[PDB]
Amino acid sequence: QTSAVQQKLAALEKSSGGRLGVALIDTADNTQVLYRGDERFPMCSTSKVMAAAAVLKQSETQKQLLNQPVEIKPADLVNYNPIAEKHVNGTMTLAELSAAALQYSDNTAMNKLIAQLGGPGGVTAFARAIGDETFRLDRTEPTLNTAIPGDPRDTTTPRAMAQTLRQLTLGHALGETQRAQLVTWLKGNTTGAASIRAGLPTSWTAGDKTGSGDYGTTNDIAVIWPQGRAPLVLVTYFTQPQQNAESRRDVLASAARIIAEGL
Ligand SMILES: CCc1c(C)[nH]n(-c2nnn[nH]2)c1=O
Repeated sequence: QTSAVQQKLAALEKSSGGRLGVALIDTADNTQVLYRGDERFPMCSTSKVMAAAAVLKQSETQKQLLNQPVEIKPADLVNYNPIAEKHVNGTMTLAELSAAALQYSDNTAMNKLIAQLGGPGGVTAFARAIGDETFRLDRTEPTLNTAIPGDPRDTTTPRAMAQTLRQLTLGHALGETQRAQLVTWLKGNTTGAASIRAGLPTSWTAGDKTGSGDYGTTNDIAVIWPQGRAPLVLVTYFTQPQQNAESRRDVLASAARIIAEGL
């Protein structure tokens, strides 16, 4: 069946020029709203959540892991390094790298998290360990953002990512301390005000991780605490036919607004 919300999302998609994927989990009743929920989309920087979570999981059996230094060399810098560039020829801890990756979308920081996990496949292995059979990380930054239509590398589905984000932030995929840390990091994101959050009532609170890449790929994944409601998990993925297409964070805001008004 096609719901009123799905019909509205289809109209938004039609006017957008691109391809839109949405998955909502409302933890008030565990119900879901999906739009292209089982189609693959390039994750781009939203994959930073899985990498940070995997390191948090490792830290459950190593009390000092988040304080472990990682050398940052000039050669390690990639295309977007707002935090790591400050610490070149020195070190950053795994906690610092996690915060930089999540809250500033630092790509050097992401690469250090991936290396700590033994490469992209280590991130995928963690996904499988927490019940996500769909997620795949194949490459490091920046090439994981090529976002080529039809390319399965570095993709997931909206349904899978919403379920995983729920398990990580609200469920028991991580220990309590680690779950709280992940939520704290997400709630301190600096990059999200124009994306999902822009479509939500101001009274609501949220944590999120944005992503963007080639083909005008514009993504956001969020955990949301609505005023007077149980939390929501919302994934919005968007990608366009031309390699050099511009970002469309407004489309994600519009999708979130449709979802919010449909509650
Ligand atoms: C490397 C610069 C960059 C890309 C390609 N995407 N992205 C981003 N968008 N939303 N969150 N991170 C960025 O900050």
